[PDB]
Amino acid sequence: STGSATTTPIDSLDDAYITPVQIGTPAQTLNLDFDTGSSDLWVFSSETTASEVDGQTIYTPSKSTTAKLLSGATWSISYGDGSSSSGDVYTDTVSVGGLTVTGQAVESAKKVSSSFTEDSTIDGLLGLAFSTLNTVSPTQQKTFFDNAKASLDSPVFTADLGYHAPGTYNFGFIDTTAYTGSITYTAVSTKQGFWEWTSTGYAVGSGTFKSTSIDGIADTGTTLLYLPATVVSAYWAQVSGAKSSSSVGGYVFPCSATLPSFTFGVGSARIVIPGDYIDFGPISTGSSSCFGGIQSSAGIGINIFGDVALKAAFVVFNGATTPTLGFASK
Repeated sequence: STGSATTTPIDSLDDAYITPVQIGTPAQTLNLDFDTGSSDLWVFSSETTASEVDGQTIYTPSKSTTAKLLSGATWSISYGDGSSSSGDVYTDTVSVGGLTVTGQAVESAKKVSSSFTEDSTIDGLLGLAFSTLNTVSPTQQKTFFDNAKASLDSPVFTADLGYHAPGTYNFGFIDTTAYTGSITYTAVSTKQGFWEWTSTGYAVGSGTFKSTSIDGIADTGTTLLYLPATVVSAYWAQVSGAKSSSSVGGYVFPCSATLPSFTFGVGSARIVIPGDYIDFGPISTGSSSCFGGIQSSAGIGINIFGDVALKAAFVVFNGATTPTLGFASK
């Protein structure tokens, strides 16, 4: 089997991407944030504290003939950005782009933090990291991908995120029309539960490539590119007037700037992030200070190849017995 679904930016900045997901019988379609940095499929629901729902579409398990309470199971998750959610668990039928999993754990939110409430466009998350990170207790649950894997034509999924445009998540096949050149594969460590890999270096604009190992995670659920302070300083030094602002929470730059590109290495291959992908617009409405899309990972504890990086590539998440990651230009 295979599946193919379009993923759409939630706003004009590509702050996140939503993908329609069918849950239950008859189908209830929710728009979920596919997150290769976490491993829970959770949804706004009829159980979510009413004051914490503001415009989201909810899953109502009592209206699904295939929903079953997973008795005694609870979940609770906290994300890198400080947001959180928790609740109880159902199993139900879940379909993405025509690919169906029966008995998928659907984690129903009883509580969500303010950042989730305030984002009316995101109805929940669909985790695509390794199932070892799943938070369900006392019996850990599998991700949608882990459940689908054996049935797929090939044990892979791909992320093809657009810049200010829709893109695609495919399951079970590699669309050879969706990228240029070849796909370069690179080793993955699953030790921390992430799609963790080592970039071979970087360049800023038309500058020379610096060969240096940068360990980080491929994370579709993180908006920006978070890299070591040395790398980030070297980038922003090429933008007149750019500075790190403790009050804003990162590097800002004059909205009048033209940003240089940023290149990262994948083995001997190179992925080029155009400068415009690094512009996240005014820090507040009407400001001439703009927020940068490359930020320091210092104090996160890990480097994160988030959407800024991933949307410059066609990315293969290879879930073979020994997982690997592939990157192609597009």
